[PDB]
Amino acid sequence: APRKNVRWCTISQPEWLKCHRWQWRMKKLGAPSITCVRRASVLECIRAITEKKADAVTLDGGMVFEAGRDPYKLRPVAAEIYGTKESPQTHYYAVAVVKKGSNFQLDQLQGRNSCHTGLGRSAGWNIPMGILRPYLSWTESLEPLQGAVAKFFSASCVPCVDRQAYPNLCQLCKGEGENQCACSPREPYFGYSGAFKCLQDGAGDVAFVKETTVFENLPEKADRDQYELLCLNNTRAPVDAFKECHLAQVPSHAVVARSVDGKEDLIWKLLSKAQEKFGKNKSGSFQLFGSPPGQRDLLFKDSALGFLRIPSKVDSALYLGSRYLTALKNLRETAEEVQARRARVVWCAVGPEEQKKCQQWSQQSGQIVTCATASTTDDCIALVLKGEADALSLDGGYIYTAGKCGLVPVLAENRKSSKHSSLDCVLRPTEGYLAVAVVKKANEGLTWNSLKGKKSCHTAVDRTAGWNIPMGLIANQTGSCAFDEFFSQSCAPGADPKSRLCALCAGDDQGLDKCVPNSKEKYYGYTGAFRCLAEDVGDVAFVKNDTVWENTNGESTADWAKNLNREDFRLLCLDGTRKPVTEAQSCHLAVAPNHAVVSLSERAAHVEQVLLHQQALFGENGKNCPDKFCLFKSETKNLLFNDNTECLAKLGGRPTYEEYLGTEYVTAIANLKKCSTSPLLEACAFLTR
Ligand SMILES: [Fe+3]
Ligand SMILES: [Fe+3]
Repeated sequence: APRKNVRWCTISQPEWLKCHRWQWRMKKLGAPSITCVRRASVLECIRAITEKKADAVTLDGGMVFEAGRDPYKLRPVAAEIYGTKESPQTHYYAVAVVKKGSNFQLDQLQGRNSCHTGLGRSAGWNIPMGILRPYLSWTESLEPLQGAVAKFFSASCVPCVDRQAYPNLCQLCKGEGENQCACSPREPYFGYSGAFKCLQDGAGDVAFVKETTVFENLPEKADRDQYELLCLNNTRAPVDAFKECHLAQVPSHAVVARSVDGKEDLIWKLLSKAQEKFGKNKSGSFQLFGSPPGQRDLLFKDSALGFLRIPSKVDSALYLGSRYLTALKNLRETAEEVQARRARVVWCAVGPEEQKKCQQWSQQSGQIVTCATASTTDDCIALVLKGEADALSLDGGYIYTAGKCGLVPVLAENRKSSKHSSLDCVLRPTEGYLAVAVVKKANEGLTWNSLKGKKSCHTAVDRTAGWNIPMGLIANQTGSCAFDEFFSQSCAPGADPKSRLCALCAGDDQGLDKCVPNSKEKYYGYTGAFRCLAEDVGDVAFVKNDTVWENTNGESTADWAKNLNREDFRLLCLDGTRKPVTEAQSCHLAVAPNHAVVSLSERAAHVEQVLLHQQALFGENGKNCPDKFCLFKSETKNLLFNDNTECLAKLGGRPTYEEYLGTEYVTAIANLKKCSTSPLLEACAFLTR
């Protein structure tokens, strides 16, 4: 079928020859047929793929980044595994190898001859330029990195550069005629082994490659001895010392496919079969990870142990990692364009309504705070990881997911409290909020023991009050992991839209975006889920004490709420009792930990300082609060923060997400998550690999 086979993109004749040799041994094994597409440059394949002319190609990390940028939107589906069968690695090292006997060090490359694997490649270009930036004397306001580099080295061979604009950089290249500097193996000194040969042939003084390049080209140690590495501290060392003498560690190459309609599973079915039949140390007629004499790294890096399947949620940015992603980014942006990015705090807004409140806050703040937006909290978390956003306030259940991804609590949302009216809000200890089950008095006979079969309203899936606590307790008493099988129907924003957990959700004013986990969905959040109950859409709602009081007896003023009486409602206790909504202290399901602001540990220090100041202006008793703008007031819609919040308190020290949530709650969620797999959670385990 037009999708029952994978078309592989090749950028050279031998690669094409290898591909056909691969396609041949494949059918004999009966697997998704392999079609081979011919091309002449890496770009051509990237473009070819996104244009549905091909489905797969293995790319270097720096090309993987470039492939994920909007025009193409490609994504890593499988990572090459290196190292050894007992000690595998999914990363490698960028080293600078030089002929033993020379004298120059890292800080003396000026005027030398250079050998690069290719332009935009991890080891051959990205890492070095990063390290060598201080000595380059480059001004983006005058010319591009290439210009600076062309004025640094006297001559080199950086395949792919423009021999017309920057001849200086294609001199040492050995390509024949038009092939000179070609961005493909059509150029001898192209790739890892090419740049190495560029050095071996004494054309250049340095070769920027990876740790294994030497051991792959020179087997007899006697030969190796003639070569050394350049260490960061400006000293040389033997090539087997790369673990100590390296410029940087980078992520392995990856196979990339289309983001949408990419044949992922098909590509992976083939690779997993291919590696199991013709992998390392495996059958020796045809080697998947080997190229004929004089040929190298055809299709896949030579001597790779195999592949690793990449989870659906990790895209190019995530796959590369914060460290590498930052480095690459610093290469494409201005020096101040980056300083600006660091001086400001980028808030992540979830939905159109929160986005609007944020754009407002941004204006009032003076542009110190800026905004980024996502349709879901999970997406905002990913944005913070990629460095697109700095922070946001998360419910306890989300702090577990953000925690499982390395984000940390910074300040906690402090609701005005009766107790401890002794201290000031910013240093006042946090007192959780009570999660409760509310029902309508009229709903006779409905107690905790009779929730089975009823209809339910939940703030959203994965949140404390509306999900973790209720479903946690229901799972323990039910034994089963089937929650969508407990209630006949419900509204739990975030669940499968085609599921019955979304069968009672509204969507926006036009019935659109039904079940979407953001304020656009009528029955989302504390207030949304309460309204779901009030309107008789569900038999029970799972919210917190505060919600009942804030939207009854005319405290909301919103149509559905203005005429609601708190005496019309009751709370379901765990002892099978119903109680007036004034009996919360004795009739709650659990006391949850306050919502809090998270961020990357390396950014936390900054975010906090900016926040404590912001809140001094638009917080409860801020300079311009009533009059110009109030941070914790969103007209009962709880946008960005809860409306009943007085301030954001210091967490006293630097608790981890586990410390903040409490052991009790953490395991509770943990055991419940054992019933379901969360894409972001999977993607995150992989982030630590
Ligand atoms: Fe590489
Ligand atoms: Fe909550």
